[PDB]
Amino acid sequence: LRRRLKYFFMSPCDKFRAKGRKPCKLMLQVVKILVVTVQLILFGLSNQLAVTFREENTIAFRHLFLLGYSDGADDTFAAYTREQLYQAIFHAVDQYLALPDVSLGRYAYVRGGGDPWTNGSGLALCQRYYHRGHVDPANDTFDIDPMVVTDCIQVDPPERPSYKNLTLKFHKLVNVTIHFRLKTINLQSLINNEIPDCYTFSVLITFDNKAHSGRIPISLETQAHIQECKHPSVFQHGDNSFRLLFDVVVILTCSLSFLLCARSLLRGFLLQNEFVGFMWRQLWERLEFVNGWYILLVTSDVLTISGTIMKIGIEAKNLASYDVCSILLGTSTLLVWVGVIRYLTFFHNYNILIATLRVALPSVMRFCCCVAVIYLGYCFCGWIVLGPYHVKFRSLSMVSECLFSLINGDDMFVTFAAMQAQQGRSSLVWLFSQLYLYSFISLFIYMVLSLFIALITGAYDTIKH
Amino acid sequence: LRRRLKYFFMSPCDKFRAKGRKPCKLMLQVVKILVVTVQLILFGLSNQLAVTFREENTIAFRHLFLLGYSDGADDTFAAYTREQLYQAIFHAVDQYLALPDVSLGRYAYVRGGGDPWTNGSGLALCQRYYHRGHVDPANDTFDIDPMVVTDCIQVDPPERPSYKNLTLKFHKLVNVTIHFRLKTINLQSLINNEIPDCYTFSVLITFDNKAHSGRIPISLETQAHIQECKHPSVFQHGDNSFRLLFDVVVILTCSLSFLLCARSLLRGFLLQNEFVGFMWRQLWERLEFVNGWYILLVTSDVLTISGTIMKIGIEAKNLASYDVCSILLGTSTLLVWVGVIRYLTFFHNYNILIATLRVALPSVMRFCCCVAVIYLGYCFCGWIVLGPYHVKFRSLSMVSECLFSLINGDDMFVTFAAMQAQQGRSSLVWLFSQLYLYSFISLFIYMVLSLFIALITGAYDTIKH
Amino acid sequence: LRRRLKYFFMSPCDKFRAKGRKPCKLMLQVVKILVVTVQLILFGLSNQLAVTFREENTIAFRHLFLLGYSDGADDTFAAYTREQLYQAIFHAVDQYLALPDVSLGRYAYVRGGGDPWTNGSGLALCQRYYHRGHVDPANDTFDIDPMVVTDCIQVDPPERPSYKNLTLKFHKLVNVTIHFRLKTINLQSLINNEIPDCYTFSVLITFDNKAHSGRIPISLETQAHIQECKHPSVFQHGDNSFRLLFDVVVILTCSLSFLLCARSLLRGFLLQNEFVGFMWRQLWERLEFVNGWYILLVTSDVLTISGTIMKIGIEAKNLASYDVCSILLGTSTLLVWVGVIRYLTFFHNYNILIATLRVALPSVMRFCCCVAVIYLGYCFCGWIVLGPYHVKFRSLSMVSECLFSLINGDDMFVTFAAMQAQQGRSSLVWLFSQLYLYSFISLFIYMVLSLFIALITGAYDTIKH
Amino acid sequence: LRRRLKYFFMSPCDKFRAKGRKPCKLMLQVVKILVVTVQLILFGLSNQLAVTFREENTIAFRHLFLLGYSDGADDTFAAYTREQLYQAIFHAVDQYLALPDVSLGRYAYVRGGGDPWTNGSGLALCQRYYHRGHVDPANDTFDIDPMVVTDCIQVDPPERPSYKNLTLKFHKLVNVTIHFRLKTINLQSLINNEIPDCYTFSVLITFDNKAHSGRIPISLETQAHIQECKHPSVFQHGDNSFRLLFDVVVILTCSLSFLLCARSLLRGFLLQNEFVGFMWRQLWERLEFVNGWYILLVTSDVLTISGTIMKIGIEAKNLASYDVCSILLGTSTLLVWVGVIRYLTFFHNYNILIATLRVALPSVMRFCCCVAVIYLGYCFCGWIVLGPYHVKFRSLSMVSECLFSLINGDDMFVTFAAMQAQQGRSSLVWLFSQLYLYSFISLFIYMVLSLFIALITGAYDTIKH
Ligand SMILES: CN(C)S(=O)(=O)c1ccc(S(=O)(=O)Nc2cccc(Cl)c2N2CCCCC2)cc1
Ligand SMILES: CN(C)S(=O)(=O)c1ccc(S(=O)(=O)Nc2cccc(Cl)c2N2CCCCC2)cc1
Ligand SMILES: CN(C)S(=O)(=O)c1ccc(S(=O)(=O)Nc2cccc(Cl)c2N2CCCCC2)cc1
Ligand SMILES: CN(C)S(=O)(=O)c1ccc(S(=O)(=O)Nc2cccc(Cl)c2N2CCCCC2)cc1
Repeated sequence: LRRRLKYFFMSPCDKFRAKGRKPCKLMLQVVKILVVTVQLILFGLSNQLAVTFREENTIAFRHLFLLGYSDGADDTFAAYTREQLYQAIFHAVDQYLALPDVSLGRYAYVRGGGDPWTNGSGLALCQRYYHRGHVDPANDTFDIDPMVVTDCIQVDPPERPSYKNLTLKFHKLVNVTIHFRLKTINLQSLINNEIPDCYTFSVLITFDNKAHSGRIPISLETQAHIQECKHPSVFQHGDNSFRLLFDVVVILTCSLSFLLCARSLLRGFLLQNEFVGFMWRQLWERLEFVNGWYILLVTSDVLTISGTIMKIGIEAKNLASYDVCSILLGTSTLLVWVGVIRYLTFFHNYNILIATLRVALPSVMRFCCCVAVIYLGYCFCGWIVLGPYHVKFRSLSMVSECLFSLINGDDMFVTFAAMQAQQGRSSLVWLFSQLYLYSFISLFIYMVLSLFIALITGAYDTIKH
Repeated sequence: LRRRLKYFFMSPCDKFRAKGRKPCKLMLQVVKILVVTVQLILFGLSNQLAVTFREENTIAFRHLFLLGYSDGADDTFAAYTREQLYQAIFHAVDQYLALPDVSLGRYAYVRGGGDPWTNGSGLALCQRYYHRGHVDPANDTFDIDPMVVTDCIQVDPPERPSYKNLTLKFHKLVNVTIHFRLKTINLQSLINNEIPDCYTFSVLITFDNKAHSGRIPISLETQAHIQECKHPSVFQHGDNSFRLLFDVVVILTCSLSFLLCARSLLRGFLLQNEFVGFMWRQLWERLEFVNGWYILLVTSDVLTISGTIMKIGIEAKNLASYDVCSILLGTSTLLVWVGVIRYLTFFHNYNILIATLRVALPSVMRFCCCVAVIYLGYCFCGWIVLGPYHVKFRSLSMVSECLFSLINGDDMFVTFAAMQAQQGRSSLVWLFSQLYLYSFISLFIYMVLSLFIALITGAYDTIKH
Repeated sequence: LRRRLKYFFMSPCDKFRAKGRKPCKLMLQVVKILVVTVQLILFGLSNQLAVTFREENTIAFRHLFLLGYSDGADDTFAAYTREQLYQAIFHAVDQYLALPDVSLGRYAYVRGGGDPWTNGSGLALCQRYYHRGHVDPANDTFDIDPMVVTDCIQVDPPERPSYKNLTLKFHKLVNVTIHFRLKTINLQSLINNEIPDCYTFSVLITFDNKAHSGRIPISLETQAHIQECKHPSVFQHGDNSFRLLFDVVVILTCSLSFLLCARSLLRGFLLQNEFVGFMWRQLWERLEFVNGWYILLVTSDVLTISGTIMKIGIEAKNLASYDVCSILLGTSTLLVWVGVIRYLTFFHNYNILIATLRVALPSVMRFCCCVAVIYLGYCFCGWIVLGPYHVKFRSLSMVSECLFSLINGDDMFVTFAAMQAQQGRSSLVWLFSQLYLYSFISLFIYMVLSLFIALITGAYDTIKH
Repeated sequence: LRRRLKYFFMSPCDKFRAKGRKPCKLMLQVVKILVVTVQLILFGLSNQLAVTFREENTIAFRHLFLLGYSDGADDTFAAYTREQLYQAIFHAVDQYLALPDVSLGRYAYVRGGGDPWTNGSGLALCQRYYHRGHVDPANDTFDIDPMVVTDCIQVDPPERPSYKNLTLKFHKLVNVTIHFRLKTINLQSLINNEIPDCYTFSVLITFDNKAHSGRIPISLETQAHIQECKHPSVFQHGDNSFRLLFDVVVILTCSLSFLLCARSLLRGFLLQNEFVGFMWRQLWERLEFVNGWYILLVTSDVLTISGTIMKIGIEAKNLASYDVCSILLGTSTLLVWVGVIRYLTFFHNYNILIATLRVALPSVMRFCCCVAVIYLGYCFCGWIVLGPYHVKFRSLSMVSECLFSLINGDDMFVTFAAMQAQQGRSSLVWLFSQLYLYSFISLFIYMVLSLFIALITGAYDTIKH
């Protein structure tokens, strides 16, 4: 029983010395490191193809339909005169009508079946304005009914083998939007021997006048919908037997690993039950009886199996979720690579990181319990006060990123100098920004981070003795 | 009496064990954390609306009135020929006269009632020059009377249901300025259900020839003056009863918290007086009798109350001070979030930061007493010497920011390379910059910051034992 | 024998005290420091000339042959309409045909003798397309044979004392490439008194349609082939006797140093053999009998000799491998400068770095054995998942550089903000990027790097006592 | 005698306790801190005026005379066709001839009296080419005589109340340069009440064809020569009695401080002599008898006096050396501010920095003796090898700056990614750059800097006990 515990907690090498047992688990892990990473790279090929197709098509759409658009300046691209706005709208519609003989890609028109489009309509030109707006800055009066009324113009694609009478209602205009859909085939998914899928891009061009500030920003956004094409033909394409068989091999390897890990977990549970019965005959250690590396391994096994099933679906053309498949496979690869420290824990010369973390975690958790309220106060204050003026405080996640980078001494002078323009106008906000940044930087770089590192190194000093 | 001191210095949990007292103060603080942050976000909505309106209107004005202006290049935008200057001025005036049928926003003209404008004048075209200037570089002579004479041209807005004869006097010109005012309504303050305010933008276009260097920079600045509109009408607007009631709720919560904190402070003062009388019967500790977290809490309470009153005024349209209101509310939110460490001080496992700071503060103050004179010497020297040549040393605050960023290892190579242009011309200044930067960086990163962190970590080592 | 060991392990100064022996080895090293660095600089002159000629010629070719090309934007330079593509191609060919009377450099045409060019052809205009492509996005069908067929047009340079009928086959176009060669003489290799070499630039202009996304990027790449000119004449050029004699001097100095170092190594081997025989009469220390600074010195000697031979070949016009010669000479210079710490090892006040490294190396190796699997897991995951979306994760080496910079707190906010565009589209990938970056930064800056520095400083603390 | 030593080494406060002596030296230092800084700022005003005039005039000259010049792109501005070069040259000459009626500044022409200009010539148009050049890349031959022949065209300014026949000899052209001088008056030196000086700008426009690579960069450089104008007149200018009297006050304060410091030094020398005589009756401590703060104070006094004399000369219009005056005054201000630590040395609670440095200096010097050879090897290798390819390794000072910034973790990813272009072409150089950067960063950030900080903190630990 005590020798049973000895055997159960023995290292793999001394286990092999004891019973001449070849570490089948270790061999499975070693081959798992290679198979999971190879599968991740092979999937990454197709993921790159799909993302590249989407992004390059969006860039081509911007250059085709936005008048005067240049690379960069996706923001700071607006209309400032009525003639500029009219020219932008009419250029977008004209380029839509002239696509098939001016574009470098081959696109197909989608006749209306959806929300803005009527039957036969390919492009919907909608302007939205207040139901009743009497804006008169001269007499400081306005009688406004802020109910948005939508007025759409339907444009039919030319049939080859009205929209220019648009009055825009500038004083109460909310926004002008252009909706159309384009079908295209991802032919680049042919160097990878996968067959080309059929894509449908839903293009939305927005002329945003919600601020009513005399500046109307213009943006173009696309949504891509992948689906299989109808009875396609590729000359001597062949099969992807190798890809399918490798996916099956990865599935089987991860299944064997999962089964062995679950068997070891259940054996440890039975031994824990027997030992607690022994003690009763004669609750923070019975949990210590359990192996957390096996929890990590089973989590990684289920992640890899889910990712491989999703990838098989993607290659069989049913489920087009490249982001989900990539996230699953990448997380499983990371956990698989991390899980080899398990065989460095026994040596006591190689597990310095693991032992130091195990000792340092509670103190770090309490220190974080305090630093969290400090950090959240600073985040909320910075967000709300400096957000309208600072480009790095626009949203809460952006504020968190900026402050976390400042703690590590990144972009400090840029953060300071993004308010030199406000030094002259809103000098009070500029002075508040100075005090806020100086206080946060001093307190967190010099007082808090020092104590964090001190806790970690003190735990290391405890471990090494 | 000693048990009275025991009770007075007991933690909240042991206080509840002692007298079964529910920590009403703690409950008030907990709900205060939520109410103050929610109020800060709700105010931030309107603050964002106002700041966005101002900035976007200024950008639209720049693009409308500055000839050849593009986004970016707010600096490095100048005239270099007489024809360029004349075209810029005439384009600005022509765009002013053509606004109502070319701009995307709706603006109203303001007839003259102020400093540069006469009765009926909307735009004032003023050039300023020396009273008598005879500049003759050929004979190296000049008879100059440097009294600035102002010559203004008044332009009346077109009345719909002379300025081109401007001689500019280039050889003694000081500056040319264009003044006009525009009224507009912030209609975007309607998605927030607040009613639109009436704004008046005072636009100033400056053609600055003060350097007399053949380059005349052009800039546009605006001042926005918010006021309520006259008898406006919004169809089914409703009230902001919820906003007003939540402001009242925040006020009442902060008032209760302030009253409890002041009661505890006065009780502690009475106990201190009683104890000192006891000692006299039988001055750095009687102050220690006092709670600094209650000082922080009362400061936060008064800040929150002032901010809420100002916000109520803003929503009632009387006081338009968004920067002051935002600064008050953000500072109060930061202090409110910081004030929960007060309940982590008792545990002795969570107040590592507070104890380390309490021990480390005096040594840090003395070390700063020395490093302050070192830092100020470096700041003044850098400012005056490298200011004309370095873009990051233009002003004293900018020098302080640059040096503080250099201490944290930020923008080091950019700071070094901003003088590669001066390596060839003013090689002496380039060499001085090299020595200055190397010396400052070495001395402060390696000698001073190391001792600062050493003081803080030594105080931590004192605390943890 | 023991006094023999004393003499063999004595420092140079005490050796001179013992036998009055002038350290000829030390003198050779001292003069070697100067000769190797001077030779490296002298070679760097010619290396700079050659690299400058190549790069400036490539820039001139880009500006000459790429229509609408501006400095910068080597990427983000593409065609988006059929007319743009045709104009770019025809402009490239027209500039090729008009070079000799429009270019600022003097170039010669190379009639065809190679792969794309026929006899007499100077420029080859090749378009590549699928052998059979029936792309029809309207019916979601395609009958494709993905065998690339090449169609080349041959252009003959004008003879001074057809290509415009190009149909491009857009729907199945793979790429369009322009191949031509230009000969020129590097006249700038005359201020260095070396004679001008004759260069042949092979220019390749690519119009890449492999993505079939409606955007065709355009790039220009050149390959330079250096060779000696036929019977050139420079008036009173003179010889490079000084350069050749200095190369011979460097060779002789390094040869003497190599001979002395090998003699000392063989003497140490003989002494080790004698001592081990002594012990046998009476395996990790017999290797310690050996001097690793002499291994470093012989490696540096052979590197310097190889580099000098290659440099002599370069100046004698036979072997044009400037990159190989520069790498050899620079590595030898670095090792030569490093090799003077050998005379600081004896003092025990100056070899703190060497002793600390000697003590700290094994623990660092084991810690790296663990951190390597952690780092590789993170690298693979980041590469495959964030590569399509993040500009700093495009390739595996780029991922390694990005993560290594993040460990040192560089470009943190830029890395975080390169996904704000994906926050809206692919919010799942944006959230994964947030978690990935936060986890990696925390774990490696705060836990791993702290323990690395702790190991190094603990080894130092061991040494200093 | 021993009480004499007690008095001589007593602190100022205990000296005042001893003999009731008011610290006149301390009072002089305190007023010196203010007077020197005020003088530095007052001089910085005029220094800023002069530097601003020079730089803005150079910018105006660039925009006036360089065809197609835009802000930025001072580099990457070149000609690539013969027509571009001719148009640039002719535009420069035409703008020179049309200055007085197109420029915004008032300039005067300088008829020839110097090197390139003949009598009456204002502009010299010189082209330089090889004396005999027969460049023939077709036959791989050239008969060249590399003696530069200069051919200048003289242009006379128009007389108001030939250069277009320029043949450029492209195949053997070395460079084309345009020389002319312009006189102007710095009128901005009138808001400071200093009178305007007369400036003479020597403009040099270079068309550099030294590389013979088909790309000819174009640059403009100016040299400014300040001198007093002839009998100028400013209406009611007044005197600068205040400035002169304040300069005299600074001179007198620094003179009194210097006299007291030298008296104390000589008294200490006499006491040292007496003590050594005492010891002889009964050499590293007799130097310790001396005060280094008095050496620093006398250095600062002589620097301030020299700077004030130079500033008086500048304001009296004799010596125009603003860079020298600024460097002297700024260095003196820095030393003056540093010299107050002298009164914090006695307290033993405020001189932690000084004591730590005094203890740590020798070990730091030896560690630097080793790290210096390591750093120099890396600097030379990086310079010569990566210089032609990396933008941050172009010169030796730039290499030193880049490596020093890398040690502090600055611009790491930018330094890594400046070779992604060379990954494809010169992959060997790219791989060498990878190895070089990784090795340098690891060795210096993790091994060397750690031991440097360890030495400094160990000296602090010695001091604090
Ligand atoms: C950055 N330093 C180590 S710090 O200055 O000492 C510090 C700052 C902020 C907190 S936190 O409680 O607010 N949590 C938090 C918030 C944002 C980003 C992150 Cl990664 C964190 N983590 C810190 C590491 C453990 C996991 C949580 C704690 C310490
Ligand atoms: C940056 N390091 C910790 S440092 O190199 O050791 C150091 C530098 C400068 C001084 S200072 O006396 O001049 N004060 C000062 C000046 C500018 C910005 C700031 Cl935040 C400060 N504060 C330092 C932290 C406490 C509050 C004051 C002291 C230490
Ligand atoms: C950066 N820190 C010191 S670290 O966070 O503690 C750390 C990170 C990564 C590893 S590694 O095992 O993966 N090796 C590795 C991978 C990429 C670049 C480099 Cl230079 C290395 N070297 C680290 C220094 C010794 C030589 C190898 C180890 C420590
Ligand atoms: C940067 N760290 C502290 S370091 O990695 O430990 C280190 C790097 C380089 C040397 S050096 O001997 O080559 N001298 C040197 C060369 C360039 C710039 C500078 Cl500021 C220096 N100084 C270092 C501080 C004292 C004065 C000299 C020494 C230490």
